[PDB]
Amino acid sequence: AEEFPVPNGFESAYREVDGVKLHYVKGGQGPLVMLVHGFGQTWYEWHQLMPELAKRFTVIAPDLPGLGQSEPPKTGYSGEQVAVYLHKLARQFSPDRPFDLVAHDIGIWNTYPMVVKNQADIARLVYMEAPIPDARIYRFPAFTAQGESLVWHFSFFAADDRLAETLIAGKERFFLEHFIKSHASNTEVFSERLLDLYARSYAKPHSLNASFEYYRALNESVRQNAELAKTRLQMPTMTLAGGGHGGMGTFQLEQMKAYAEDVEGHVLPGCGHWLPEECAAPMNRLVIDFLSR
Amino acid sequence: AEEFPVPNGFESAYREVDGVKLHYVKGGQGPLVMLVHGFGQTWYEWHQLMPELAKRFTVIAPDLPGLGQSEPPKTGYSGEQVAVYLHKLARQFSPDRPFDLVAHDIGIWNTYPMVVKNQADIARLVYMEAPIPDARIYRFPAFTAQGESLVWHFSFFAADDRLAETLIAGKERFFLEHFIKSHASNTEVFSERLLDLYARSYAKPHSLNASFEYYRALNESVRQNAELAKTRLQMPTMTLAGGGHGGMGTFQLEQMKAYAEDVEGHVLPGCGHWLPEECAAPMNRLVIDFLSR
Repeated sequence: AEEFPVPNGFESAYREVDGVKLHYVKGGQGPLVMLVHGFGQTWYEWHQLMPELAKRFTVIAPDLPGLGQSEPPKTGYSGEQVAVYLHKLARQFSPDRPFDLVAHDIGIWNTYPMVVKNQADIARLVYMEAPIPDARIYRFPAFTAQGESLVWHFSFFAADDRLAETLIAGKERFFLEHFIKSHASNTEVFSERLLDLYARSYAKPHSLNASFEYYRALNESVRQNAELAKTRLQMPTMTLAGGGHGGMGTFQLEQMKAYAEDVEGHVLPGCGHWLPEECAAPMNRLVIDFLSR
Repeated sequence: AEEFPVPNGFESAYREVDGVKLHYVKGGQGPLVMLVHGFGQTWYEWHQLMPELAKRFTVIAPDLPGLGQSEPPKTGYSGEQVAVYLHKLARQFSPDRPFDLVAHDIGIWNTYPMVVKNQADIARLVYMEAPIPDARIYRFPAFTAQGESLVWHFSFFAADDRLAETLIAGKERFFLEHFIKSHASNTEVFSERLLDLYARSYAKPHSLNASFEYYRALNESVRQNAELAKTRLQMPTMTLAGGGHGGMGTFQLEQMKAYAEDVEGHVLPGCGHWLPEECAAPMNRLVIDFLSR
């Protein structure tokens, strides 16, 4: 059973890592690039980019622990804990050469620690559409002159009493459509068909709970990153952000400058949070070109 | 028929104001004091203060339009629109003399415009536990290093797609309990009985919707108040705020200083957002004394 259609010439498989069964989709030949998805989605967000990359690279796109078809983590949901699973997974496929990394949203939270702790293992890096967990996240507004703010859901998801699961259980499809479209500029790409696919996956009770545990570990991740960030990233880095409704805008690059010696940033106009889907052509081009250097 | 028990010597009644049937509880004799409740509650939050106040004043406690047993507004939920109903209701009972006003939470939003526009009508003013809608509300954080922030619900409630109603329907009691306790220092004062009563009231479909329409109009209220605030308040004013978990702290007085010429403030240590219930005795004393001098 596959929750999402595997692109032609790719394989859907599993790898046990530190006692946790991770799902991934793999294809292509050459140096390894790992694509890491974010909240509300799965490996599938990369399905348009993967075939193009596979012409030049071995491409792997894992489901985050607890999400998609991956088992929940056995340690915890903090960035440093989850990063161990992903680092080891990647190294199974690339034990003797560095690999490339592309991450979106909370995929960033869950990879940053393994990047900074294993810089030699990372050839090139692309981060898009999410803050690295640090003190900056405490400066985002709860509410804006336009209406709901970008990250009020941080509090909603982090709240005690399993507030989010209790309210959202049984209404996953409704909530995800609102969440996704409210963070989008090009909302039309989110057909009812596509939303059905994503909603069915995160409606798995352990997946719905896992989703929110990432936010419940967010403050811990911030504390972890305060130590780790004492060493800057040395490898070539690119940031992408949407310049349209729901996007991070200039924040993405500006924060990254504090973390990386070598960074170039792009803000994509008319695109919100969901770059791979809202703005596939320019995003795919930017990523392929950067990794192909 | 009554959603809440009426105190001895008070009457539950209704008055039509601009085609809208308002519910209120009234008792006592002497000059008028109007007490205006806020979100999650009804006239009943004042039930302990009312009998004491009724020794010196005529006391009226209306249900906000759409909430408790009051009909929804026929105009709209913005502060300036709602305030008309409350102003006219007060005038029905105090036509020939200024009246006092005490407001809590969104009761502030729904009274400020009529206060600033009809100052000759307001003898003394007491505001507690909520910002007057202005640009300051855009500074509150979406998330904190301790978990959920104070006002992330501004975005949750203001969201379209009837996000709040859809998620909370069928879980009204569960949500209200979490919301109250997340903004409380003293949770023990909220018995299952009391929570039952409040949950039953705001769970009425038109009341659940009404609750959130106040927030969907919040930005409009801010825009309205930016014009109204060009005229400073001249009547004697007192602010109260909780100094404990869930409270507004020093913000209440500091904001009010920008609005009122003659203001004194108190922060109550060990008290959260729900002053009339969490800290009934000291709040009652402070209000009664302020209004009695």
